Amino acid sequence: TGRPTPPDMLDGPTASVVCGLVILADWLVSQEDFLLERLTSLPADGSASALRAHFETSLRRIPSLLDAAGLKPNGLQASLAKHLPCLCTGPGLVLITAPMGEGKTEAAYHVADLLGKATGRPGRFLALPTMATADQMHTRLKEYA
DNA sequence: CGCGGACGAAGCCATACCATGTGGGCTGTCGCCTGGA
Ligand SMILES: [Fe+3]
Repeated sequence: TGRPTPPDMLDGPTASVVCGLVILADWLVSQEDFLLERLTSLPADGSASALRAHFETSLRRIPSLLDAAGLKPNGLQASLAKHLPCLCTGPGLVLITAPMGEGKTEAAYHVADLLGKATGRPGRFLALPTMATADQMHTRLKEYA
């Protein structure tokens, strides 16, 4: 791995998220074939050369599984889009309370995505307490992004 | 009218097949008669 240095400190949450990372990679390469796939160029010995090679071949193509697995505006919108670009300095939360069916969605992904750029993470996630809303806005809201 | 005895009102509950070794305690026998010590 290149003999990394020791980190002077760590905290719980960091260890939790990176634990999700490690278990993710484990389950990742874990899948069956794989296994059978590369089950042809087995290492003959354990010297640094052969292990460097095998590790280097996984580095050659791991993204295979990655992509193979799939991984007139209203007043409110004008006021948030108007003044909010000054307040968007970093991580926080925006609680929006708009009338039913008025279009709170537009301001939701507008500000949500501007702030996503402010924090630097493209993907998002919406939790809805129904079932048909997922299957409807899944497409309704996908072809514009 | 004054009252005995009996019940009921709840707070409670609880994703990376296999094994056993142990012991010991109770019973009475003759050939009889003469001779010598
Ligand atoms: Fe593993």
